[PDB]
Amino acid sequence: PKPFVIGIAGGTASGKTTLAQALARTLGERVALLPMDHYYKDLGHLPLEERLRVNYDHPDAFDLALYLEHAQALLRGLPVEMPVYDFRAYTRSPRRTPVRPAPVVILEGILVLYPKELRDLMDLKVFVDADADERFIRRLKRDVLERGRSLEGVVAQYLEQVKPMHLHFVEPTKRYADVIVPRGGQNPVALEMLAAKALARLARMGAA
Amino acid sequence: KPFVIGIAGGTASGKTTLAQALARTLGERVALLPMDHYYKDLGHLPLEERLRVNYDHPDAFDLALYLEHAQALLRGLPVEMPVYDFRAYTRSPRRTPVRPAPVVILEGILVLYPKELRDLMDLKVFVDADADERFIRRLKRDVLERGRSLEGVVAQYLEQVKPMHLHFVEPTKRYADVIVPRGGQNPVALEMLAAKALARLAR
Ligand SMILES: Nc1ccn([C@@H]2O[C@H](CO)[C@@H](O)[C@H]2O)c(=O)n1
Ligand SMILES: Nc1ccn([C@@H]2O[C@H](CO)[C@@H](O)[C@H]2O)c(=O)n1
Repeated sequence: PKPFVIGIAGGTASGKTTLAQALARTLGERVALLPMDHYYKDLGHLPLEERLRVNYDHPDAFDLALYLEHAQALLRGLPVEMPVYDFRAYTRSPRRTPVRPAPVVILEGILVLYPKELRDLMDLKVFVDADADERFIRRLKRDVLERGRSLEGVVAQYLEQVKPMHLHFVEPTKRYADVIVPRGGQNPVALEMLAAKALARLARMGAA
Repeated sequence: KPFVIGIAGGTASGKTTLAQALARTLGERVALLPMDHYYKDLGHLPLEERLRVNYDHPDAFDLALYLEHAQALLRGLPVEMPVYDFRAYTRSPRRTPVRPAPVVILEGILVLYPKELRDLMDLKVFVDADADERFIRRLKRDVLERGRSLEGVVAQYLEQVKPMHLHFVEPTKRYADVIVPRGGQNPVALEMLAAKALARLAR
């Protein structure tokens, strides 16, 4: 049948990635996860200095056409070759990774609830919430330890782009969520609840 | 042991209608105890004094009786629930029976405030809605159902309801496992709470 389509959005470092991955792990082979943060437009032909200036928190930085195409293919029972973005080099990497069709599809990303075309594919819409100061702390650690950023560059990107875009584009999408999940990285009860809903949907698919 | 769900939120947040809708959905599988019917019996005080009482402070509630009844429901016993009269500012001399059930719902603005109540819950829900929208619903309900004047609602809201919401209610949101918006009309959140309750029922 139709998969269960779950959209999970939230600000940067809100716990949304960890929650989606945990749900994916709880369901095993019955889930396909498509992270929108790997779908930035391929601007690899542009010099680094130009890629450094792009605002990666504005909707137009994303290859929405491709993301939507992949989600639609998964919905038809077809596999897709998912792009992989290189946060260190600031470009779409040459690597790709296959994603197998499954009865539950999870679309996760800071802006997955922004485009009506994406929201119209979703059966369940989740927004993962956490205060900006706590998210900034996790973002700063993530950037310095995994993405080769300096503390100074993180502060500048955050104040000049991440925060303004979060207030203008990300936070208002919270109004479209069916449920809001706090403590996304460590919330066993909320995880069990999302899992129970998906399991009821899966049981519906096999029963007749 | 019955599955216990606590559902808090500000006044007119939609928590009451969400709590009642879950109950309909699960039929007799649910026993519901609204904490707003548990205000302390202050019938001995003069009317004028009762009108000035702050009904949004935790100490206005008869927590001892509420806790007592929650425990009795958990041991599989029925309880005699008090009924509060919002027009008369008084606990009714008559009570109403609540039968035990495998799912118990505790709902109220301050149900997540006492640790004693929180420790009893398997799932904690906070129903969120902005204060301006809640005030709109609170003003309408008070005038049409509780004999309040518009001026009376405004004074009670600014002098007590709002300050207590900011001081006691809103901070309890940090104890919730899930936050539910548009609690008065949220089909998906309802189906999801029901799905979790049925799973715990099967065990
Ligand atoms: N080249 C890039 C591309 C994206 N990002 C950050 O990734 C976050 C969304 O996952 C976004 O918040 C965005 O700031 C980044 O830091 N550098
Ligand atoms: N005699 C009373 C007792 C309670 N209340 C209001 O009931 C709300 C909680 O349901 C609380 O917000 C409280 O203000 C009221 O208006 N008058």
